[PDB]
Amino acid sequence: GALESLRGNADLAYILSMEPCGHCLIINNVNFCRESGLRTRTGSNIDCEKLRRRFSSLHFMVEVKGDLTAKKMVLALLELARQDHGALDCCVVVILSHGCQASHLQFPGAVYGTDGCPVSVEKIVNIFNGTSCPSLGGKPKLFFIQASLPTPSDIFVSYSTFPGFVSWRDPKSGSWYVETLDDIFEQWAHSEDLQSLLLRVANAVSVKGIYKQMPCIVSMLRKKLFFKTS
Amino acid sequence: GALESLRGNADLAYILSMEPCGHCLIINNVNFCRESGLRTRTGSNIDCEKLRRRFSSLHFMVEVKGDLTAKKMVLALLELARQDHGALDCCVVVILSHGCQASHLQFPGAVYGTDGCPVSVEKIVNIFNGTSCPSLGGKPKLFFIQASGGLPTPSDIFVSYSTFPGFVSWRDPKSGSWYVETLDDIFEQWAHSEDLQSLLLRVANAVSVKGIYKQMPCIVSMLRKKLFFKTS
Repeated sequence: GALESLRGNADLAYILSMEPCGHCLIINNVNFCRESGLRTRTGSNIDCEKLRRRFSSLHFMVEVKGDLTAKKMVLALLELARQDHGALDCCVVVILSHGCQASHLQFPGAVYGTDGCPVSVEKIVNIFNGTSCPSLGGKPKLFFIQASLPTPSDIFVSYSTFPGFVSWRDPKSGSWYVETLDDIFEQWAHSEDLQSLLLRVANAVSVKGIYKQMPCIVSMLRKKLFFKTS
Repeated sequence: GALESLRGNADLAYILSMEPCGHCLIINNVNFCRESGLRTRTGSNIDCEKLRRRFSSLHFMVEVKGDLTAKKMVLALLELARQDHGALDCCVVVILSHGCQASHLQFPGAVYGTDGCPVSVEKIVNIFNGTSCPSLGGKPKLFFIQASGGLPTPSDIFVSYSTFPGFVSWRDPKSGSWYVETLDDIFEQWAHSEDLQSLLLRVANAVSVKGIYKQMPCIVSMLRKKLFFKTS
């Protein structure tokens, strides 16, 4: 009875009642220009599709964008924020690309464009601020990253691993993070909230191989997020 | 019981068997040099006292060090990391003082020393890394910062950076921090049955509802499990 009385408590949980839930934008970068020096990302496509599928399961509108340049990425993001989220309860943004640690004020890390030009996670998040995007005002804004005064609110960012470090793959079973995220979400998204799920993910992904991969979270959420399912 | 299971699941929750739970250092900068320009964080003595009884009640060997310089803070910290938390289950660091925002590579944030010189959160978190302190390896390492004004793989680190101005009594800048007061109350009511992350969400919501043209505590986590504090 408690679980149903919490999930329904609007002061402790973000009520995800609309159908569909919101937009989910997956940006998939695999092929990098020669000058950058970034190795082709084998398997990123199997990951992409797992996620596309998963968030669809979770009732989102998923659009994928493959191989985009720094300038095109920021253009998709501005486009997304430019939308009318009025009738939506949430918004998701996934970025499957190469990355690194970047100097920041609020949100760490940067992600590479197919052109090798970086984009700060921080710049990505803010594109979704209340001024530029009042439709998502007050609503949870999630950010999933598989890499290497408009006060920011309800911003959630998960990192395949603390920026600067290594994310371990396996072109066939998929990268640990995306695979584990898909699995755990499959298992529990119906009875468990976003932060609990990411705990299982982090813990799970933490027991593989020599080098330990360590999924991150940088949150400014006010309530627990329970994904809609079926 | 669902919660009962949750609490006792070693895979889903950092089990706290020992007693005490660990060390807790609260640095409390109240009086800053005049050149700093930074005002006297009065009322902070009330905040600090509330927090030391809170973490005390949470089973920690709390130690309070007030008015430290950027260097003495780094020293006070360096010390805590030289200890052998080996038999302990978790470590806590609370920092009350003025803070300044600055671009950084690893972690965001910085707190002001009594001298007026900044100490980046990056450096604070790093001081407790696996190497410099294996004693706390794999164990939960908590950092609560309340600062108005704003290959050692990182693991089991948790940083709560609040910058919520606002007193317990708005008419009196010396009544204490509304954030602290609010967090403390939240702990008094749910610690006995809600994990760290859940407690702080309650707090986050209370803050957002309290003020609007104000930010909200930013959390950064590398925890692998839930943390149910010891409460007797």
